[PDB]
Amino acid sequence: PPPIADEPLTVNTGIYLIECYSLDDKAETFKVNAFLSLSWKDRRLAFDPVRSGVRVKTYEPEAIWIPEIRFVNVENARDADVVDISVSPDGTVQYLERFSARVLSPLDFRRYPFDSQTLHIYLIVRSVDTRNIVLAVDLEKVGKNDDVFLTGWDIESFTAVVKPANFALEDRLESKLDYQLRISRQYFSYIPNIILPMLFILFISWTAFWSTSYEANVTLVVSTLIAHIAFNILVETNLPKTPYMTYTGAIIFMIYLFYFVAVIEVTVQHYLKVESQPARAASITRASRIAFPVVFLLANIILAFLFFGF
Amino acid sequence: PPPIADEPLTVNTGIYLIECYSLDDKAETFKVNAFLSLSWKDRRLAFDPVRSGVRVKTYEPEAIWIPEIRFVNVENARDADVVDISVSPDGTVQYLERFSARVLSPLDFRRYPFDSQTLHIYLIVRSVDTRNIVLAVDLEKVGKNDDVFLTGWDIESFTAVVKPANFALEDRLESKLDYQLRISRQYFSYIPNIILPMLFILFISWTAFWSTSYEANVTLVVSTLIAHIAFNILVETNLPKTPYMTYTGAIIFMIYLFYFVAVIEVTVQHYLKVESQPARAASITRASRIAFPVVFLLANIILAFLFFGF
Amino acid sequence: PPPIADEPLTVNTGIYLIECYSLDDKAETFKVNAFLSLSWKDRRLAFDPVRSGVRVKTYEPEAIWIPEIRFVNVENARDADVVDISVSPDGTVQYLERFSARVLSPLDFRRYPFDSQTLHIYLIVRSVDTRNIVLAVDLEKVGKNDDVFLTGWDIESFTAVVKPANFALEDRLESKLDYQLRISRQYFSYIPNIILPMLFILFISWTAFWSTSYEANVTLVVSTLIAHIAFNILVETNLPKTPYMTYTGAIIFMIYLFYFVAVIEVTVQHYLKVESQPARAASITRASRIAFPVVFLLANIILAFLFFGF
Amino acid sequence: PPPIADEPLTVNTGIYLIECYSLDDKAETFKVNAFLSLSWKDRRLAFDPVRSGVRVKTYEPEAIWIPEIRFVNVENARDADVVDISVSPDGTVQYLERFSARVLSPLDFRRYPFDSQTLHIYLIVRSVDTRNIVLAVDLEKVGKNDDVFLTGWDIESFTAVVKPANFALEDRLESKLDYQLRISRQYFSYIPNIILPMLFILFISWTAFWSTSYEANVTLVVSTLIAHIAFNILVETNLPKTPYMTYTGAIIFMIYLFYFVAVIEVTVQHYLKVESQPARAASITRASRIAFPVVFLLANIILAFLFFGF
Amino acid sequence: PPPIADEPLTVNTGIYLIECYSLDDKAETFKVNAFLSLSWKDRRLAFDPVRSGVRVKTYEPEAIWIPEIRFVNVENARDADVVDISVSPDGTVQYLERFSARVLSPLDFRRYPFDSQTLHIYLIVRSVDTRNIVLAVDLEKVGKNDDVFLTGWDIESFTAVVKPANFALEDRLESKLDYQLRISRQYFSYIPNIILPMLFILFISWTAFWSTSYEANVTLVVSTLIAHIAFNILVETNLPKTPYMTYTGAIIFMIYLFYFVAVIEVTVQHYLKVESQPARAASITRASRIAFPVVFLLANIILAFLFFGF
Ligand SMILES: [Sb+3]
Repeated sequence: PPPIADEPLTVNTGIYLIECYSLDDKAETFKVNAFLSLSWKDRRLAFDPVRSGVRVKTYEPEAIWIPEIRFVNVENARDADVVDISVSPDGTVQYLERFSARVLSPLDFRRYPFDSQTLHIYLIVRSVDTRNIVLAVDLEKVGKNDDVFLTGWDIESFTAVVKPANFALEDRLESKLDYQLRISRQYFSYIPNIILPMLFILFISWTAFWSTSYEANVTLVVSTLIAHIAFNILVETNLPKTPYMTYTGAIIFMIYLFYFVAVIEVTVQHYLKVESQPARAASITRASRIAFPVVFLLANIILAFLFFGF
Repeated sequence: PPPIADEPLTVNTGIYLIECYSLDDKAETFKVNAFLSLSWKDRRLAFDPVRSGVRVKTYEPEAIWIPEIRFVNVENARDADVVDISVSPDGTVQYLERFSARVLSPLDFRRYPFDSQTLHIYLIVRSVDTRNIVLAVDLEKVGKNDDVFLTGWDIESFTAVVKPANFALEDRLESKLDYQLRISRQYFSYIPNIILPMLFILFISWTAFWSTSYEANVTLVVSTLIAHIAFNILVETNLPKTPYMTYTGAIIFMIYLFYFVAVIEVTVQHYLKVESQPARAASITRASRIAFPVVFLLANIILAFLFFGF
Repeated sequence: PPPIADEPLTVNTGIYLIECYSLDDKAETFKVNAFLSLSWKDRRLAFDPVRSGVRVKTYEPEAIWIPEIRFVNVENARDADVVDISVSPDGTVQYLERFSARVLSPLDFRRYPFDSQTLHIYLIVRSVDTRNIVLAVDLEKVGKNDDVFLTGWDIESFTAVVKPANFALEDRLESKLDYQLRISRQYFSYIPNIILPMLFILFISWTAFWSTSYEANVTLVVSTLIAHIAFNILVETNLPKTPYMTYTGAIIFMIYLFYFVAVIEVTVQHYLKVESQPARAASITRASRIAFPVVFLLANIILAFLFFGF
Repeated sequence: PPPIADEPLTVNTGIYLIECYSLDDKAETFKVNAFLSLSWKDRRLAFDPVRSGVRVKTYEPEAIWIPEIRFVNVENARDADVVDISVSPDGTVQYLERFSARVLSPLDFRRYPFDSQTLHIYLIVRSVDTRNIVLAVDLEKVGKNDDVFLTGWDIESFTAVVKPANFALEDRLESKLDYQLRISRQYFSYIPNIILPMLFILFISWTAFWSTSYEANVTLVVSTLIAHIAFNILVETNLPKTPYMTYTGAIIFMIYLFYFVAVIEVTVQHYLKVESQPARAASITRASRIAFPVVFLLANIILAFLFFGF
Repeated sequence: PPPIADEPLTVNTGIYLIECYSLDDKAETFKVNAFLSLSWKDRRLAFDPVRSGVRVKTYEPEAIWIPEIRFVNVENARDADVVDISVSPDGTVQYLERFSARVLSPLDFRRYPFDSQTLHIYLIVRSVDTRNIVLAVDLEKVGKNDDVFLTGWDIESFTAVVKPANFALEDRLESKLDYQLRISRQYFSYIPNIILPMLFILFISWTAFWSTSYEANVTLVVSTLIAHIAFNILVETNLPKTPYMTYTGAIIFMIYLFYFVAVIEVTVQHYLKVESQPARAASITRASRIAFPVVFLLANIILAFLFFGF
């Protein structure tokens, strides 16, 4: 039983993030618990302040006509309990609920460990025989406590796109709003545990330049390459199957190379030292002690810049 | 209280994918949230446009007779909320819901990392004392936003099989429809992280051809073989127990061999170099430096072609 | 309000497997979705065909008296929706529901990778002041689509034990039926990934017979034993704590030995080659090159036969 | 509307285990499905046998006053369906339900792989204005089929503590009962898979006593120590964070030591064999070939006895 | 229908922990099952003791007006069943429920294995046209059995913040309370399994100071470094992505270094022993046998103190 308007009835929206959590990078989802504030002139139940009762009359959802506000990008039926329904005299209804639903916002891992994200909550609403436009009321949209959590992410700002997008979806215009959660990752735990340790092995790898023992130069370059995989695997796991290239997926791959050519070298510092030509061998090995680290620091300044600087 | 027809009452269906996600390869399932659009002539509640009310009359599900449309291949009771029920004058009912259920579609890992899939949604409907045929209305079946997600898969097309299949299931014909979601995997993250790294170790493995040290030739071929298993395990994990052979399950197995005979060789470059016959040894070892890589690139072109080319 | 019989009211049962899946070996459970067909003479609501209405009258569950059919071996309250209730003239009721419940059938891993299983569904029913016998109607018991899934198992036959077992449970006879799902495992993925690779290492292990280097004979027999554990671990994991012996638990254990005595040998090919008695050492080592593989192929023919052949 | 007694109304309880399963060692819980039998004199609905109806009158739960019997140690609301309610003439009510709830009983891993447990089910009941004492009726308490499962545990006996404990909990005495499930673990799968394999490596470890190669003595003692961890990890995983010491946690830790001092020795059989004093070295190494295995079998008889013998 | 007060109606709260469990460090949540006790003067249903019925009148929730007490930091709708509602004469209502909900309290891993935590439960309550203040009644707040579990944590005290915090949230003051659960971890299983074993390898690592074999000095320092990662990985897994530094994340990282410079040394005890200057080499190697262990015990006393002592 919808409110007999004379034009498209506006519905005023607003989300108050109460909790944020379980941002699942693999899954590309996160869970939010928050307030949903709605309002509208249903002149149909205006009510003679003085003439009866009091300032504002409290209804149960069965009584009033209420607008169906479905969240767009959610796994399941949004799981909300109702808090208060308070109809003003002029027929103005005041609705508040407290949902908890896991949202399906996408993320851009193009800078992986050093990436900033922009999450989305949605809210369409289909029309019947009056048109429905939704729109935000910014006093119930300052939704974000001073407690918003979201483990391992710094949260930058909860804001929203004022102008809705109105579709025509199956011979009935709907109206969709865009609630925006900006977050930067707390890269860091990534250095002491991945970036650094992954670098350290790479160096030890090429300790085997100042060495002439093939036995201990493979027991060297090779023993480390193994352990690199154990990082490539560690990382490739807590991350999804991107169709593009990660930053750390780059430097983690660019690494693979400086092990191959490391191995190349020790390998040939030998079919060139057993070929009685240690003239050369100890010339090459002497060289790699510079070639490698430089082209690395060079290729990192090349790579690094290729991702952030552009 | 079903609609007194004069023949098999047609029910018009239609799914609008709103969300796609959590495609579980191990499980052979995926979760979808989407619109379900139904319609039918229940001439029984036709209604004198002019004579009363308005263009179309809105009912609650309790009032009207509504067709039971169960999804066939679903783990649990499909989890749907109703959106709108709008009966036209001629007795034509307009139904719309927004379900979220995890579907059990099978997948063919015969090309694993480079595989395209065709997912299914179903919708039977049992007859009572009128027969029920279901069928698709293609304006509520363009179901797929420009946001359909499905992480790590490119989505090719959401379409459907117009002609239903009508069974006789327990002395009551049912009618089943076939909704088709075509997807190709975003192979790629598979290279920098599996294909390539898995190749690199194989090479270093057989660096130990240009070597005469047994100590460092096993510390070589063997140290890498280990690391191969650590890939075979990595891969065998995020994949199910196929009764057939995978592509990467092939090349990952074909790999096992070039390590065995690598080991064979270094092993015999020794009971043949200690047997004072380095004549031969340094003949064999010299050979494997070609035999191996070739028979590999050969067996890959043989294998690769055996899977894609046929 | 139960049907006033003159003797034990028979209830006619019948299950139509619609879906099978998530057979959990560790858990010893599996999930099934399927039809449950019941029937009984409640002469109490017979109904004058001609005199009123039609052929058969449709009731809702609240109206009729319906027999409580609880599934015996289930984790939780069986999760079923009702499909149709159709009372015949003579007072014969026709009931059909579509449950989805996870069953707790035990399995016998005595042949692990090569094992056939017999799963169970149950259905007791307690008596009140008439006795209740249950029994199967085999036209609603041909329950098994041509789609029954059950990943990684071949399904042999869904059948049922006609003669129920009638208990006396707490001063009230109940009646239990036995629905049987026979399945064989798709052993196979077990070879290319476990059986074979697990064998291959065992062989390389004892390459160190044709070797005199202790350094590379331990770097040999030992480096493989490690990798065996990595299989014993892989397998012991996707399997439960049996109080008896598995097949593969056998050959996986029998394996442990041929590494110990392998190690024994290389170990003594040395305190016997450094003791200037290479007379003996190169006699023993020469021997093991036969002793081992034979006693293995022998102990496998012994073991294998001890499990399947008996 | 509770029964107007003249003293504390006794309620007669009784549990019939139908199923047992998913005993979760990490979680310290297990799931049970079983019958719950209750009874009491509600003289208030006594009923003139001859004067009307029959022997016993069947009620629905809404009609009668029924005692709230909550299970004490359960994760969630016990999940039960009702089976039969049968009021005797003298006002004696006969109640039966069939719940399935996961119980939170603690376990004592002090003898881990060889441990016997005693599980608990509870049943309090709060008083109102008559006091409620609960108590067991041992004919509905022989609850345990000849099918009770509980994978990987032998089940010894389902019994119960006749005398309830009556509390005063918040100005209202409650009454709690103690249902006891005694189980012994099927240790065994623990030997062929853990105990034994974990021993075998320890031996090979100290094959490196009959060796003089440091290269192959570390490639020895060390290669095995790794593999021990892989057991310590395997075990530490399918087990909780005990504040006390396990048996196998002991012997698994006592093991760590015989590797350290093994390493200590090989290590010093060298800074003592390169120090031209092979006099000593080959005296120590000669010794450890007895010292170790003995002090182990000794420290095991010491340890083993310290756990079971006391 | 809320109670016509003359000022802000106080609601008296109180939680009785019945169960605690599944504290998820990664997730930063834990599950609790407990009593929730509420009360308030609804003078509106005062009731003439003598004049009718008895001492106190029992209602069902539909009858009375009951305050909506939502838990603040919870994943989902708190899952509670009602136990008793008992209105006193003066209009004083007595409410009791038994909820089971998983709470989202944060944790501070800054001392990881040796850390004490303070968990939170919340309970807001929104006002309508009377204001609502909540507040604790400490006789239903002694909530904690002598059975509170919480595996692997010692539980210190369940207490609560008497003075609520009253917000203005969306033109309606709410009132929030703070229930505090203090727990210390049972560090320990962390030693025999992590701390110790992680140390032991580090030592063996630098056995390779009393060695001159490069072959067995890399087969030494390197073989252990690998095994360290296998701890860094073990630990990094059962812990979340902190934006700060852990204790064990420190010492686990500080460890990485003493392997690098260990490797540095053995590496240079060689390009300095092959450079015919064993003068120096056996001077350095001689040194590291003190430098290392000291700077470690020093850097641990430095580190350890940097975390606990400050
Ligand atoms: Sb190794």
